[PDB]
Order: sequence, then C-alpha cells, then structure tokens
Amino acid sequence: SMDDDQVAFSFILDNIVTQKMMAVPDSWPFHHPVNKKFVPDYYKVIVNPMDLETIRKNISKHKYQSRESFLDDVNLILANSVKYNGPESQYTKTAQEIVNVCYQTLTEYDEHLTQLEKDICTAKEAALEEAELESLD
Ligand SMILES: C[C@@H]1COCCN1c1cc(C2(S(C)(=O)=O)CC2)nc(-c2cccc3[nH]ccc23)n1
Repeated sequence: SMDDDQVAFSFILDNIVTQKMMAVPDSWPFHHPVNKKFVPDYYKVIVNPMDLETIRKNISKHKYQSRESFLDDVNLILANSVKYNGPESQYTKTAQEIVNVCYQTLTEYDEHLTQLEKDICTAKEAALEEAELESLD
C-alpha cells in the first residue's frame, strides 16, 4: 500500500533522527525550537527556523516523500547555525556532525529509501490520475 510505504519511509527517517542525529554529543542546541523568551533576537536573524523536534513532527505528518525534501530541512539546521553563530562556532561544528551522521545513515539505507520513494511517487501519480478520471464521470 502507499500508506504502508509512507509509514516505512517515515519510520526510517525518524530512526535516523532519534538514534543517530539526536545522539551526537552536545547536540542539545538543535533538539527543539529556540525559545523566543530565552533568545529574543533569534527570530529576527533566522527567517526559516528548523530543529530536530520539528523534523520529527514533520515526519509524523508524512511531510517528507523524498530523501531530498528531508535533507532540505536537515541542512537548514546547519545553515541557520552558520548564520546565527558563524561558520567556525562550536555550535556549527556540532550541527555539521549532526548533518554528517544523517548523510552516513541515509547512505546505509539508500537502497530501501530509494525504492520506497519511487513506489510512493508511482502510487501517488496513479491515485491522482484515478481521482481525476473519477471526478469527470
Ligand atoms: C541560539 C543558540 C545557538 O544556536 C543554536 C541554538 N542555540 C540555543 C538553543 C536553545 C534551545 S531552547 C533552551 O531555547 O529550547 C533550543 C534548545 N537554547 C539556547 C539558549 C537559551 C538560553 C540561554 C542561552 N545561552 C546560550 C544559549 C542559550 N540556545
């Protein structure tokens, strides 16, 4: 089923987040959205915030249908640290390690993720066509 495939795709991604990315030492700065009361200027500087809790929420909503779309948000965590903290900040070195262990684990699971991604896309295109042929009956 496409639902079955979406669940498996999302579970693989969630496991990368919880078992690999969140396990990077000293990764606490990236586990949750920045609290505006704690860092009042954060949202004046960072226009497109992202963090590992938000990624997990997006996974639970099946937002990510591709490896690329998942990695778009993973990379925002790193890019926002470069912007807010600087490219040589220890915060950014930590974010870089989060991104790198993500890549490493996506590589490990690329065959299964690619197959799920393709089959989800095929199924979605077929359901779209059938929905459209139906609406015109
Ligand atoms: C901005 C800074 C560097 O760039 C990445 C995210 N960083 C975070 C994140 C968090 C959160 S939190 C607790 O707001 O949920 C998301 C985890 N807090 C604090 C923080 C809060 C209060 C006093 C502080 N003094 C130094 C850092 C700091 N900095």
